[PDB]
Amino acid sequence: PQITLWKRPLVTIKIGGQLKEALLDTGADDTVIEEMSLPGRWKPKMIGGIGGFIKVRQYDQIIIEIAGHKAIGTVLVGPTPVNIIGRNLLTQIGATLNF
Amino acid sequence: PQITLWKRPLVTIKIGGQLKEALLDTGADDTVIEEMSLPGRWKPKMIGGIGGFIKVRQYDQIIIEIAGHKAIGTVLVGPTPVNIIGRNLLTQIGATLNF
Ligand SMILES: COc1ccc(S(=O)(=O)N(CC(C)C)C[C@@H](O)[C@H](C[C@]23C[C@H]4C[C@H](C[C@H](C4)C2)C3)NC(=O)O[C@H]2CO[C@H]3OCCC[C@H]32)cc1
Ligand SMILES: [Cl-]
Ligand SMILES: [Cl-]
Ligand code: NA
Ligand code: NA
Ligand code: NA
Repeated sequence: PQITLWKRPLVTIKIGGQLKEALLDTGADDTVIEEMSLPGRWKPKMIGGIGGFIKVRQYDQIIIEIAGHKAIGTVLVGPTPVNIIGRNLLTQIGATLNF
Repeated sequence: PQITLWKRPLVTIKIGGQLKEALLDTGADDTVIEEMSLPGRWKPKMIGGIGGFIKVRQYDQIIIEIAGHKAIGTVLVGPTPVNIIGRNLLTQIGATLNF
């Protein structure tokens, strides 16, 4: 699809068996999901944006379905009010910014 | 252009006659630029980033060129890890997300 930017670019995702709403975010290097359990190994990470940093858990090799398109990659889990699909997974679904 | 997301989508902007680098950020509602001098009056705004809430200076109706495309709109001035072009100006330059 072609998604307009008149509104936040929100899509449905599936991760860890759960359906969630997430923001397609070209400004995010990495994907950041609100607190949830994921299987496997993880390690701590700090990520920074406006207002400073948050601590997250980094899970590698996690599959996400994004608006119907499957992708695999690293997923960060931590205290965000909105799920963020970052560039590491946007590339895998072929997303581009066009103007 | 059609911009892929394997690297950060950085562009050159021109504001106040000065060239700056900025990130095209579909996860940003607003445009936020590092401390600089702009004309006219400003109004207060609180924005909530991943790390918390910060105060910025809101300048309305500012002339800004983004990757060669002319825009005139609101610019927030304050401490950001990188200059970000948010949806208020991405819509002026005609940007969409596509996959
Ligand atoms: C290394 O990988 C990472 C490291 C950092 C992040 S980041 O911090 O989230 N950020 C990175 C940017 C700031 C370089 C993505 C950005 O797109 C956020 C995204 C985000 C994501 C959720 C929901 C909201 C509030 C915050 C949490 C930040 C928008 N937007 C935002 O700061 O926007 C403000 C401007 O205009 C206003 O709109 C409304 C929100 C505040 C400002 C993500 C992955
Ligand atoms: Cl990855
Ligand atoms: Cl590609
Ligand atoms: Na893993
Ligand atoms: Na000033
Ligand atoms: Na003004």
